Amino acid sequence: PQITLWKRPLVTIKIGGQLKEALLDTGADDTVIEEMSLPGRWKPKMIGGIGGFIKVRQYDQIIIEICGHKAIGTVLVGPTPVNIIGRNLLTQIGCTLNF
Amino acid sequence: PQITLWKRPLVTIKIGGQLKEALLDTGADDTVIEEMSLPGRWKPKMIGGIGGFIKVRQYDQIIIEICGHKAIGTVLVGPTPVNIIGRNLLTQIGCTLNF
Ligand SMILES: C[C@H]1Cc2cc(F)ccc2S(=O)(=O)N(C[C@@H](O)[C@H](Cc2ccccc2)NC(=O)OC(C)(C)C)C1
Repeated sequence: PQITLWKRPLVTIKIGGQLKEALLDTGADDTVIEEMSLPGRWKPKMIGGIGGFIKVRQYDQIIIEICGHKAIGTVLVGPTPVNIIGRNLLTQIGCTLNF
Repeated sequence: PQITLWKRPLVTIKIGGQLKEALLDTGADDTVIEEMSLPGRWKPKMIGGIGGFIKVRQYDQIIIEICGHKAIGTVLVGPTPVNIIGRNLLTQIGCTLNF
């Protein structure tokens, strides 16, 4: 598909057996999701942006589905104000910027 | 061009006759640049990011070139960690997400 930028590029994702709305975010290195349970080991991480840093839990090798496209990668879980799909997963679905 | 997301989508912009590096950011509603001098009057704006809020100065109808493409629009100036080109200008340059 081709997604315009007149409004926020929000999509439905499937993660940890749950459906969530998330922002396709080329400005995010990492994928960051609001509080939820994920299986497996995790380690703490600090991530920064506008307004400073938040502490998150880093889960590796998590399967996500974004627009019928399956991918695997690291997912950070924490007090993000919006669910964000970052570049680590956008690359896997073959997402590019075009102009 | 077609920009992949294996690396940060950093481009050169030109504003106030000076070249700067900025991030093409689909997750940003607005364009936010680090402290610099811009002409005219500014208005106050509050922007919310990952770690909270920053107060910025809103300048309207500013001439800015993004990856060689000419745009004229709103530029926010404040303590952002990186220069960000948001959807207000990505739409002016005809940028879309594609997969
Ligand atoms: C430079 C980036 C740093 C960063 C790096 C990551 F690995 C993950 C998230 C983030 S972020 O801090 O989240 N962000 C991505 C932005 O796309 C962000 C997404 C977002 C939107 C709404 C609330 C919280 C985060 N928009 C953003 O900061 O927008 C403004 C404040 C620039 C307008 C900026």
